[PDB]
Amino acid sequence: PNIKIFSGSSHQDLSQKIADRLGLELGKVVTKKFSNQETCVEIGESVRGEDVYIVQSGCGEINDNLMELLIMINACKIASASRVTAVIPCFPYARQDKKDKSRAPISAKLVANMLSVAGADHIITMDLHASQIQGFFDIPVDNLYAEPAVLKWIRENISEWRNCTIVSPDAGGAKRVTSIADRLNVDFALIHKERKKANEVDRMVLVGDVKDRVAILVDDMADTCGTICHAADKLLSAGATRVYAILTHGIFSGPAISRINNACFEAVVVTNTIPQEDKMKHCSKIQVIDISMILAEAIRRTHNGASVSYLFSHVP
Amino acid sequence: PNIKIFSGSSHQDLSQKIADRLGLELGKVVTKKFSNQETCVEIGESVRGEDVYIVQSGCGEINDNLMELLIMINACKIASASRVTAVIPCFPYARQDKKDKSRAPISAKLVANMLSVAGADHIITMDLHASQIQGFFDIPVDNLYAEPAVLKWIRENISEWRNCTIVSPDAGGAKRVTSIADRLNVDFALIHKERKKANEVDRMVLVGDVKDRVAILVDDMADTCGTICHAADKLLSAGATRVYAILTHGIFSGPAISRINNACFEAVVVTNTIPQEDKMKHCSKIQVIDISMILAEAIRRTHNGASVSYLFSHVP
Amino acid sequence: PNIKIFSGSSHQDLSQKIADRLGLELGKVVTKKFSNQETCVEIGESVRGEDVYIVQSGCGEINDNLMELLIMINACKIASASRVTAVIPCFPYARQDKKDKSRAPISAKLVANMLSVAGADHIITMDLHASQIQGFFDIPVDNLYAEPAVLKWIRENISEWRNCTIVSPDAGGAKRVTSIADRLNVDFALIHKERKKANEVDRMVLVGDVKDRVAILVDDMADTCGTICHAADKLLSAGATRVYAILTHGIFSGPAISRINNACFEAVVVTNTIPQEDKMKHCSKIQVIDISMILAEAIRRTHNGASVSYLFSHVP
Amino acid sequence: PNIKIFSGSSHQDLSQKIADRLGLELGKVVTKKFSNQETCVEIGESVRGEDVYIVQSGCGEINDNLMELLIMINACKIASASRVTAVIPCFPYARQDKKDKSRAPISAKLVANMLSVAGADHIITMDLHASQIQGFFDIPVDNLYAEPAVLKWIRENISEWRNCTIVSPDAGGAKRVTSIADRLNVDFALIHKERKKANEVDRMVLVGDVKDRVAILVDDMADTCGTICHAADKLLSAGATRVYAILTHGIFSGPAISRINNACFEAVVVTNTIPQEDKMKHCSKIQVIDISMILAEAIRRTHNGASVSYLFSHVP
Amino acid sequence: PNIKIFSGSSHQDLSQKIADRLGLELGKVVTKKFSNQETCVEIGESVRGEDVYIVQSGCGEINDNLMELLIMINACKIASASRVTAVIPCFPYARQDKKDKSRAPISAKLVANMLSVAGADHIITMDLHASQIQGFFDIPVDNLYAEPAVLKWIRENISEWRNCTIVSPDAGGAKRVTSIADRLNVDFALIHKERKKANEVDRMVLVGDVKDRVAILVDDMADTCGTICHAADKLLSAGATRVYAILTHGIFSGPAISRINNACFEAVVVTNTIPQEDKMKHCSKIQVIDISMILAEAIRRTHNGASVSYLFSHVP
Amino acid sequence: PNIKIFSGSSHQDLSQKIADRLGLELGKVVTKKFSNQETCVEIGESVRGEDVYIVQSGCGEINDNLMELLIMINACKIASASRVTAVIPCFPYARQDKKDKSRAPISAKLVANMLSVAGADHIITMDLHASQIQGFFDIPVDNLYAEPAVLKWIRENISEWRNCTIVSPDAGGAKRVTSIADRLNVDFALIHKERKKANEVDRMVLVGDVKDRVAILVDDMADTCGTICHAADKLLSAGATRVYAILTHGIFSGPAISRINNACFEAVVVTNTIPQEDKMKHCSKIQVIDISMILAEAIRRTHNGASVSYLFSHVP
Ligand SMILES: Nc1ncnc2c1ncn2[C@@H]1O[C@H](COP(=O)(O)OP(=O)(O)O)[C@@H](O)[C@H]1O
Ligand SMILES: Nc1ncnc2c1ncn2[C@@H]1O[C@H](COP(=O)(O)OP(=O)(O)O)[C@@H](O)[C@H]1O
Ligand SMILES: Nc1ncnc2c1ncn2[C@@H]1O[C@H](COP(=O)(O)OP(=O)(O)O)[C@@H](O)[C@H]1O
Ligand SMILES: Nc1ncnc2c1ncn2[C@@H]1O[C@H](COP(=O)(O)OP(=O)(O)O)[C@@H](O)[C@H]1O
Ligand SMILES: Nc1ncnc2c1ncn2[C@@H]1O[C@H](COP(=O)(O)OP(=O)(O)O)[C@@H](O)[C@H]1O
Ligand SMILES: [Mg+2]
Ligand SMILES: [Mg+2]
Ligand SMILES: [Mg+2]
Ligand SMILES: [Mg+2]
Ligand SMILES: [Mg+2]
Ligand SMILES: [Mg+2]
Ligand SMILES: [Mg+2]
Ligand SMILES: [Mg+2]
Ligand SMILES: [Mg+2]
Ligand SMILES: [Mg+2]
Ligand SMILES: [Mg+2]
Ligand SMILES: [Mg+2]
Repeated sequence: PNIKIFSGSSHQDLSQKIADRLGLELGKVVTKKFSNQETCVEIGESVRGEDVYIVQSGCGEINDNLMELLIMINACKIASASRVTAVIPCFPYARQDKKDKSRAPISAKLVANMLSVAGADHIITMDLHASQIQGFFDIPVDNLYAEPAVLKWIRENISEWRNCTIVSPDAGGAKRVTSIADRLNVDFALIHKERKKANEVDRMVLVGDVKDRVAILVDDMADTCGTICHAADKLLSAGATRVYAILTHGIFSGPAISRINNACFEAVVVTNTIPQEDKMKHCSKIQVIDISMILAEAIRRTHNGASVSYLFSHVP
Repeated sequence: PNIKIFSGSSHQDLSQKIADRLGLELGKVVTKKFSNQETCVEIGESVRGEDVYIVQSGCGEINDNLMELLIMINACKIASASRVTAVIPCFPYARQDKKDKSRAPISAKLVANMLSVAGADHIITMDLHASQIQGFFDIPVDNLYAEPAVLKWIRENISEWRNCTIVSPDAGGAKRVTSIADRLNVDFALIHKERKKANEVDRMVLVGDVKDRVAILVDDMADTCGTICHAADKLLSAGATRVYAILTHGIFSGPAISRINNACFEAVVVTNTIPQEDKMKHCSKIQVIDISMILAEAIRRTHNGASVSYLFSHVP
Repeated sequence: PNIKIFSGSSHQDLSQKIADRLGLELGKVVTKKFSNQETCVEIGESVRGEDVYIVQSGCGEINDNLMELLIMINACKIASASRVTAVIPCFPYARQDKKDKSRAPISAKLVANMLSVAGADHIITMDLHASQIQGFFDIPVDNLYAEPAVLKWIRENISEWRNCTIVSPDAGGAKRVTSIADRLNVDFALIHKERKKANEVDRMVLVGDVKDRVAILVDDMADTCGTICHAADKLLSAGATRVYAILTHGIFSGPAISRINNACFEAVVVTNTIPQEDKMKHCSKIQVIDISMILAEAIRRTHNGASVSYLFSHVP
Repeated sequence: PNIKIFSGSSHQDLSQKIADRLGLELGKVVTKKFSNQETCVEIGESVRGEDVYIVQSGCGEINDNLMELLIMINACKIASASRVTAVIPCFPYARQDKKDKSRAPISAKLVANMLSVAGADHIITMDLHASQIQGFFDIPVDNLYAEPAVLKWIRENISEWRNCTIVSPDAGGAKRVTSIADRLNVDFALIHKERKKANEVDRMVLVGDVKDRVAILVDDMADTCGTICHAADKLLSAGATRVYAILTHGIFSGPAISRINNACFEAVVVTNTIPQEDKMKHCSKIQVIDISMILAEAIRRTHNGASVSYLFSHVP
Repeated sequence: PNIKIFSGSSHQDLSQKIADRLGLELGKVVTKKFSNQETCVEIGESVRGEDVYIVQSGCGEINDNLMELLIMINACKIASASRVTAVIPCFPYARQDKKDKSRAPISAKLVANMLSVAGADHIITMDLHASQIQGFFDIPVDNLYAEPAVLKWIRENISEWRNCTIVSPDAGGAKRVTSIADRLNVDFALIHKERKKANEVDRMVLVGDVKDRVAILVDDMADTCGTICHAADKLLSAGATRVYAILTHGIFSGPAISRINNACFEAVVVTNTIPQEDKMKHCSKIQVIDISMILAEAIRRTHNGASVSYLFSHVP
Repeated sequence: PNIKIFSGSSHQDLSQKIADRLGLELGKVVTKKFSNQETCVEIGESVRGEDVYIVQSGCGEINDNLMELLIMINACKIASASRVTAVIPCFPYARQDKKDKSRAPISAKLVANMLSVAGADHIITMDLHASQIQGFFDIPVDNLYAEPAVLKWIRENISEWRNCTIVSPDAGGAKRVTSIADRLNVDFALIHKERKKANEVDRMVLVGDVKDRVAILVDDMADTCGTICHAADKLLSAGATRVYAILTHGIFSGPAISRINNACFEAVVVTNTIPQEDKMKHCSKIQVIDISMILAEAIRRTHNGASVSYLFSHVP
């Protein structure tokens, strides 16, 4: 079997980068819409007995892209592909990973079941919102970390990183922030927005010392940037000299760009798990860490039957 | 268990009509989008041990609506509903019902598998593009006919219906047209657009006599109205006095409204399996047959454990 | 893995032809009946890690043959075959492909489920009664066409084929007839037997002109030959000079042979998806198109991981 | 839900007896064959939300009957039956319950999988050839014993039963014979036909004393009656005064009737799990124990949610 | 259907409390070991059509208890129970909820799959180590919180609770601690043990102010009490006046009792999701919050088809 | 793919013997217990695309070992092993192979389902208590016989084996004893312990002649040795000169060692499907037949795609 890399409509630049790093051309696929807005998928080459990797991030037109991915997976399976792997850099519906409300769906589990029934044999993803999403499948799920790439960026772009403090913008980010602070041998802090019992002012509590130090906000994603912007205001109010925000998934939906442009961030750093070209044109603060080498190495090692553990300590 | 009727975002007027005919209020659901365009479903009441019917047509934002339906089905199942029925008046991806091309997906089968894995126990639909789609599920699938409603409209709105000829706009509609012509005891004709071997003019062949008679075009759907418009030009060129078009699914995507407005149709008749309010505002030729009573009777009989065979001979 | 071709009891001559065209000997199998008429299957060689193809048509003792096929598939799967493919030239129960009656089974779907649970990984079949039967499986299903072979026979055996008209014996055959007429660039006609509302005479309506022309009846199968015989009487009554019947599946059950012998057919042409040796001995009108090369090429390309699209335009 | 009893073509007299004992009429079903010998099943009434019991023994046209049963189960499931139970008095392919030969199928497991995929929720059967066949399903399987009925017949029809010896015709029947001998407080013996190493005379070894005593052969089934006839010759050669044969499944296929008529049996006693009317007309030695009351009580208790343990100690 | 409560060997006192609160006697079960240490389960009453709840905590002989639970679930399913619910107060293998190491199993997912294949229809559990474990099943999973009971204990047993600080013993507990601190309107702190890069001294970093205040350690479980004991030493070194530890799962395996007896805890508070009678006899610091009313109310509401949302705000 | 042999904690000496006979080192696995007695499995090497064989007998801590095996299978599957085979020399819960009691579980079927859901693709086992357990899986199950090894031991260690009688200790062993007696061309006898109707003395009935002959007791297993010890007393009381006991599974749980030491056995012969080192230290009568060559040959032939039928006639 040979590696066949197919791109959905979501992140074709990332698919191209992965294919170039693998020394391959992208597989021939036409991914369009019928007139009635139904997804049209036209695989333009044989995948018989091939090791098919379909790159599709959960971003942009989320349901459009997920349906595109499912249809492409099913087409490859029925076309007798040896193995179909869904390379999903940003897993859609990952934040709907539990039922903590009455009648609430576990949409991440539904997406996992849909991918399984479409015929996916393997999932490659980066920085799942909850790592337990790996357990939502009965197939192997590669949950790659952007943490080695983040540490590289911090050590190369922040002069006073050895005296910085890594700040969690919410309680759920504490593990990620503590891991990064341990790897950098720096202090960490946590910011919590307390629960909205009524319609008074949202107030943020900070635990840890950030006074007269550079604060680096690290989180898994910035959707509306309410979390990071509120954390940035709190950090400046607490005496932080400079505030950075580093995310792996830059969703930047809704008012995020205006929020960042009016915030105090020295830089907002995201990976290219989601296309950022449009976002960077309206926000100069955004910088992008390319993770295409990580995904390409993961795909290559999966095809060659080699461990991907190397990707959790080094940036290829 | 009690009937709980929940509406998706696709066709809420039809859901309201069904609920009124059942003497029920629609179940409390908030069906919106998160900022990143992920589907948000918030069922606002208990469905524990309830007989849940979710009405969602395949129309409008097709993938949005299908994801909404799947998430609502899964939420109801995890919320311990006694039974979850997907009422899908127009089945999405129904035209992708076979693999007659290399690497082509069977998207209808994928949609069926997705509905099954979401937890649907029963499907109620009207005039499947292919009746074999019933076989795409392992659960009961009700394929209701709009044919009794069509015959009623013909007998009440076309004065010379006894001398009319029912015309198939393509080869695939022949069974539907022959059934309607048999029930009306009238002649039938078939129109075929021959295959596009090169870039010459599309030419249509008509088999059957339509000269100096009213021609009624009957088809399962009109998406772009290319089929019915080309058939209408052919029918007028063949000497038909007046031309009607009767569909059960009025999709009317893309250039359909301009095509119909510039066509020669006496009337374009569709059911309300798809919302038509917007379409009727720009095309006076469109008339709507309400099928909400058929769907409501089907839901009521399904809940009561009664046969729906009555719906195939009478309009309630 | 190597190709292993195993024959059921249904069509062993076709299995032999396929094996010869593949340059192989048929796999050693004893397919008999126990005393109590239970199917006895004794695979006489190892199939470990082999690519097993089991040839069994739906014909003759239908349930006997289907049980034989299921038992052989399961034996091969438990015997650790790398892949088990059911080569079913005529799919049994294919006409029971929908539920258009109360309490009616979808027997084609049940057969598909039985084949899936027996362990079939791939289905190769010719001219499914409904192409949507491909969607009854979750495994790849090859629906080969006899159409290229039919066109070859028409062009080589009917002198006036360029002025002929291809006739559908019922409404359901319209797509097949229009496709053949398009490929031959000839006229087409359709014959419909209207529905039996009471016990009066069956009357047939013909749409299209067949007067003073050769009429070629093309259908997917002739079971009792009531359809083709009634169509032939109608065609002669309408002024057809000569009438041919071309089918892909010659079932010829019940009174079919006497019907054909007393009909006006110039020739009844069938493929050898079903054994015809016995039928030809009692009806001189029957001629057979060998499709063993099509099936052998399909098996060879499936084993080699090559597209079978070539089989839809050429006869190997 | 109400009990609906449907009969297949195999044993309709037993179905009638069960229905009468349940105070019910048999459900309306037409079970015939299409012209091409495909099974035709036409359920003539609604089974929506009903507790459906389908009676079909593995006998006669075995594959015909099993396909009939599977099609009826699937039709009832798709017709929205509350529960479908297969009442299979003699389980087909039960003797193919293991793989003790190369490439041998486990046909009993395949039949179980086929019943499961057809949609059976419950199996009721009598005296499985191997009780482990219960483990071939993931649904409850009732393995009823004819042993209480056998003991009743022995105590009422054999005057010297207290001095009799119960004889196993092969090694596999030892458990059944020891159980019966324990319940009767009588001696037991075992007869073994040693393995056929070459083409010499089949010789039988008897362990136990049968001299000058009545010998009762007890086995689960008599297919060709080779086992019981050879055992009977051995028992007479060993000095048995009279020889009885008691089976629960009288298959009597092939040469069994001539074998019994030429044997020395005082009586051959079978249950009516298989129809015996034809067999009794050609062999006066055959007597029938009616087990319809056992099956009817099992069905009634299954419907009422009551234990069937009472059936293992008493004959209702 | 009626509620049937069955106890495994793990926590029979809790099962008794649940049954008493439900006004029921525990179902008759013998749960012992065969001589070869295989689990022996003997359900002593009919569960036909019953709503069966099996109470079995993951504690004590973990694999013994889990096998007991699986065997009891399967026995109830095969015994035709209407519904089988596994009441697992402490979910076993819950800490193995992801693959963050090469070749690491997701044992929680395996346990979920085993429960699903045993036939569980519903899971009721308290304070899952990861709430995403709900997504490891395709059945409803009730993840009850001990948080209302913890808050009650704090408000009734700690006089200076309004000036206390709730302390997370690790980064993963941050969400739980922030939720509790929000509900109490008190400060929170977090303690992190940094990663063991080499064999130097384990050092703990504290973020937040605990000086001259009562510190309440809140975590989901205390297995070896290394986390809470190290956190307690850090808290005293940081100037905390008194230190409490509140857990929901008191596992107290290995050296935990000696660790607590030599620690500085004012009280170690656990729920009775795990039996604590033996632990309290050797450690006077341990106090137990009874959660049997929460579990009993959850079971009762599940049986009655009522929401369990009330249990997340009130202690019944 | 390469053979990877992994050992569980149950029988590591047998795993070592298998690996040596295969010319391999055992795969690196740490199989320990967490503090709370949960099974900890740490596979120490890549199994990507490997043919993994996990050796784990059902013995010792039965539930511990079975959970270990399931966790290791699941870890290998998620670690992308090409194929995972469970080598289970003594199948746990094999004696719970049917439901012959009210509410009784079929624990063997549950174990099979658990192995299937863990991801096992193949099972290799020796002398299943019931061969129908092969039918409890949908994957190939190799049921190897120790019979060739037993016959070798008898012919090499019992001087008067040609005049011996092979004795079944119960009715269920009759097939095994008759097969062995046929292969040795010797007499056989059967011993039955009649059913315990009340609390009187257990009495044993012997059928067959053992007077003044060596008696060889052959059974599938000796758990408590009650069966073989009672049979030995009966055989001596019946005039047997010497009594041997040959088993394939020596469980020797509970009072078995004291029973054997106080019995009259010339030798108790078992295979090493279960570790016997501890048992032999307290009972000099126990001798061990090494079957590691049989298991190693089975694994090697499974990997090489060769028949294992040779193992049923010869000891490698
Ligand atoms: N150091 C690590 N940190 C986090 N996750 C890891 C780590 N090592 C492995 N994983 C997880 O395990 C998966 C597979 O691990 P890998 O080392 O590539 O080999 P294997 O597939 O045999 O376990 C990765 O995709 C990742 O999800
Ligand atoms: N006359 C008919 N024409 C077409 N389809 C039919 C007809 N009668 C029944 N069906 C199909 O069968 C389904 C169920 O049939 P119904 O008569 O309601 O009872 P049952 O569910 O017991 O079969 C319908 O939803 C429809 O798909
Ligand atoms: N005494 C028995 N001997 C043999 N099989 C039995 C016996 N009792 C029960 N069974 C088996 O168990 C099945 C169901 O048992 P039953 O006592 O009716 O209640 P439950 O279904 O709750 O176990 C029966 O159909 C039969 O297969
Ligand atoms: N306030 C809440 N906090 C956390 N989990 C909750 C909450 N409300 C509901 N849940 C979760 O949802 C499950 C079921 O919710 P419930 O309100 O009882 O009704 P429903 O089952 O219809 O959703 C609970 O068992 C729990 O896991
Ligand atoms: N002589 C035999 N006696 C008993 N069981 C056998 C015998 N031959 C084969 N089997 C069974 O069949 C299985 C596989 O058989 P084998 O001859 O190795 O080839 P195949 O897997 O192709 O059937 C064995 O593992 C065993 O369970
Ligand atoms: Mg979250
Ligand atoms: Mg967050
Ligand atoms: Mg179509
Ligand atoms: Mg069309
Ligand atoms: Mg048809
Ligand atoms: Mg036809
Ligand atoms: Mg047998
Ligand atoms: Mg026998
Ligand atoms: Mg954790
Ligand atoms: Mg922790
Ligand atoms: Mg047994
Ligand atoms: Mg025994």
